[PDB]
Amino acid sequence: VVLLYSQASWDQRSKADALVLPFWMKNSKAQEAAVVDEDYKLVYQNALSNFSGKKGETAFLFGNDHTKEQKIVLLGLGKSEEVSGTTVLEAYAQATTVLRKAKCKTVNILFPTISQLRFSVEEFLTNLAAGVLSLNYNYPTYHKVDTSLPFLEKVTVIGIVSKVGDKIFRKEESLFEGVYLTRDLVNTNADEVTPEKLAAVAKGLAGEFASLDVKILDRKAILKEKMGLLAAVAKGAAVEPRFIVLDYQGKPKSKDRTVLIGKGVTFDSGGLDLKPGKAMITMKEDMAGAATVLGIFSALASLELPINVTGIIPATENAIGSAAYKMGDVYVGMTGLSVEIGSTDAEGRLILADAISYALKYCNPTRIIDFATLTGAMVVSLGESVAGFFANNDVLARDLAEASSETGEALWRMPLVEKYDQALHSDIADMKNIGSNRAGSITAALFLQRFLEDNPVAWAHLDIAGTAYHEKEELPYPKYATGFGVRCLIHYMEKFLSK
Ligand SMILES: CC(C)C[C@H](N)C(=O)O
Ligand SMILES: [Cl-]
Ligand SMILES: [Cl-]
Ligand code: NA
Ligand code: NA
Ligand code: NA
Ligand code: NA
Ligand SMILES: [Zn+2]
Ligand SMILES: [Zn+2]
Repeated sequence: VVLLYSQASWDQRSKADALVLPFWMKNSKAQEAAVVDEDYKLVYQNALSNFSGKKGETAFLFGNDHTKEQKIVLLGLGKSEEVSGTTVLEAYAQATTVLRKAKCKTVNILFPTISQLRFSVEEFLTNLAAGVLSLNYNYPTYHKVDTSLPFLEKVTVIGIVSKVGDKIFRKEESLFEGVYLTRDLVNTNADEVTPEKLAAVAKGLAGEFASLDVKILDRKAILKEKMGLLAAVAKGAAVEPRFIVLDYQGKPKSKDRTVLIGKGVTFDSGGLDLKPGKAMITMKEDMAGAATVLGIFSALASLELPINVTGIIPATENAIGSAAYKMGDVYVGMTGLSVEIGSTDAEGRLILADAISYALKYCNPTRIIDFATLTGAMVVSLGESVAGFFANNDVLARDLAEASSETGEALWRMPLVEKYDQALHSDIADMKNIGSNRAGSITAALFLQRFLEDNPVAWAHLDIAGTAYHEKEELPYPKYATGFGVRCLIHYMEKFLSK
């Protein structure tokens, strides 16, 4: 688990497989960002003609008898006056991939000189650490013979004092243990990550942390609470649903309580409104909202933030079969709101609705933040690298946007358009579960908002349908499950709730 170390002296550093040298780009030419031993400079002179120091650019070369490390990566950081946290995070993520592909296990990273820049050492180190940790991850693999890329085992940052660097490193490492859990849960087979498995994961977290308690509802208990929207989605499933409540009481004397809700559809066939095969292929990802809540709670308990947080995960497959809930029928949530089914493939908002009602009935929330791979319309709206979110509270939205900016997990607020609430109109129910216009992400958000039933709680909804899972690898995330949102929300809670 411990990966990153600080080392003050360049001269007293230990041998490592690789050395990462930082460069700026100055007038389209590579420019050393730190003081480099002139013997090392001669070694990579050959490589400078095709390396200009553009951000994330790398050049790989071998050392010689005059260098300690026998592999050398030149890493571009871009223009020095334009250096940013996302630039640093993405550059060291890129270097991590290069190092691992070169089969390196130990790395020395020379820290640049940034004293002349308004960019702080703390911010640089935080993003260096996050970029390395993000791409030092392996998604699960099942090959008959293990084929996975080797991990980096030790990464030493040269030129910083242990006091400043190590506190940052250990914090990011504990946070990324939660990120990795999220990624593992999303990546793993849907036949393995069932609703029961999600409950077992939550029970294991509660077992591990004295600060965490858990409550698990099976199908019978879901029906006893009258959560008929979750029960309807689960009706046809061949595995039993679960409703999972995690409680972290880090500030028992405060009434301030954050409720996190994660959509846990462990496989989404679409139901009777069956998805086309090519649309169904990745649908083990449809529980990424739930996995995000679990990963946040892992980091929350490890970091021991002094705040109160409750996690709520409705979990079920959305199956097709003889007992599947019906197109055109009306189902009723636990407070009596009725929902006419326009599409069984709009099932996530149903189970979130009962979870929201549950939160308001039992958890006295100050704010509710939900996470869901909710709509295809969101991927059309904002693509795979920016997640849209909705919020009924401008402070909450501004805070989440600031946390997004500072962690590099890109969010973009979208509007809760009042004119589109009528798009959910039903003649026979409080609402339909799909809107009559084309703005599917907005009407899905407006649907969730109904379940606040005019309670004044602050609420934000993150539609991670695009960012949760990448079929094409894109910085700063691995291929497939990204873990998007875990880092952003831990930073939000630490910065805006815990002080
Ligand atoms: C026009 C499209 C929505 C058609 C789709 N196959 C459906 O009937 O649900
Ligand atoms: Cl169809
Ligand atoms: Cl708030
Ligand atoms: Na680990
Ligand atoms: Na516990
Ligand atoms: Na359809
Ligand atoms: Na995606
Ligand atoms: Zn669906
Ligand atoms: Zn779904």
